[PDB]
Amino acid sequence: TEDDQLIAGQSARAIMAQLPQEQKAKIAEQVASFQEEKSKLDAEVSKWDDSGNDIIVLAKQMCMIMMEMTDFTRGKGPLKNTSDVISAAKKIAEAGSRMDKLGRTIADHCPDSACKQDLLAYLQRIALYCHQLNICSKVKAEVQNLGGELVVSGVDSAMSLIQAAKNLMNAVVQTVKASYVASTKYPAVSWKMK
Amino acid sequence: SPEFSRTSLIAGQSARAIMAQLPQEQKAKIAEQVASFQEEKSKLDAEVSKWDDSGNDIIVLAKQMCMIMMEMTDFTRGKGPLKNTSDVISAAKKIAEAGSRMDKLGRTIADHCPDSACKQDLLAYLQRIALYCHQLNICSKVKAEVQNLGGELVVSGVDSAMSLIQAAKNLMNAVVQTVKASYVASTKYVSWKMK
Ligand SMILES: [Br-]
Ligand SMILES: [Br-]
Ligand SMILES: [Br-]
Ligand SMILES: [Br-]
Ligand SMILES: [Br-]
Repeated sequence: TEDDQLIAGQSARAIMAQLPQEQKAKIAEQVASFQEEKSKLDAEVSKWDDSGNDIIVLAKQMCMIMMEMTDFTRGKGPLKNTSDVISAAKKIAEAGSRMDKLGRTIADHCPDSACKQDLLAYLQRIALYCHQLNICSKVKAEVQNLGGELVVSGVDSAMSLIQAAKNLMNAVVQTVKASYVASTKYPAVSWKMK
Repeated sequence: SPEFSRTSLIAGQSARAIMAQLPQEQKAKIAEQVASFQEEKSKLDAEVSKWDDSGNDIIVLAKQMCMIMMEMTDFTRGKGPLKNTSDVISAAKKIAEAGSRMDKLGRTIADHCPDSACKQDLLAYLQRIALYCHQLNICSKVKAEVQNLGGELVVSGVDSAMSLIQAAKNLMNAVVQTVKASYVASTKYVSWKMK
């Protein structure tokens, strides 16, 4: 069942590690773009103490699984086969579903309409990009006929996966910010500065 | 480009699908090997045509091995029922178990043969059955390879395919020689009924 999922006879991560430099460089540019969004999330969560704030806890744990996926597109990290990437997406979607519950509780107890709506829209983005990560995690690198050779291309699947993670990262940042704001207009979530 | 299909369900390109689109330079070397395999398989067709399969489990087993072996050579061309590497491996396993059963029956025929030369000839061919079954098992596990060349990661299935086919060709030749020799060693005193 491991050899069910090989591409051209090798593990998915091994294929990413052997992609031609041009593909690897296009992937690296997306990864660097991803690290900018991770920078915004690190700066936001570092404002808050994670005791009694599972939103912050879940944000950090979603971010750390996305880094495993980001590493996978470079042929590194713990995710070896497609099934591992799928399962990592699944964990992220679970954490997002838990973040969405907490966030909706905060929203319902908020009577500031514009703050309510902003929070709820960011929680839709969490759902959207958790789904997108699930979808993108099932797209394997592909084999293409080019000039009488069979060549491996994984750049498109890697970049779509990274792009979904970038967007999810941004949705988490907005959700953290908007959850704190909505709370100050009211709690299972304590917003203690660090 | 190789056909996408549902794999274990998400889209993927299976080993059989990859064989099916190998560059025609790779496919030409494989066809050459399959042609010489076909020659050996003819010789089995002629030999087992000459006999009735009732009570002759030697001949029953020989057509069983031939049919699975054709599934394997078809795989190297992107055809037949073996889709995944694990299918090629399990096909080699069932060939090996058939060969085990053929070896068993063969060795009892040999041990009841009073012509010493004919006994030894039969036993020699049975040794080839056992060696070539093991060797087909080995070759069934060889995967395609990828190599960074030309600024591309390029796929090649030539070497696993040719190795699989040469293994099946050796075993095919051993099986037909084993039938011819099982009968000869039977003449010297499993039913060898024609038609
Ligand atoms: Br390169
Ligand atoms: Br490219
Ligand atoms: Br609340
Ligand atoms: Br297929
Ligand atoms: Br054939």
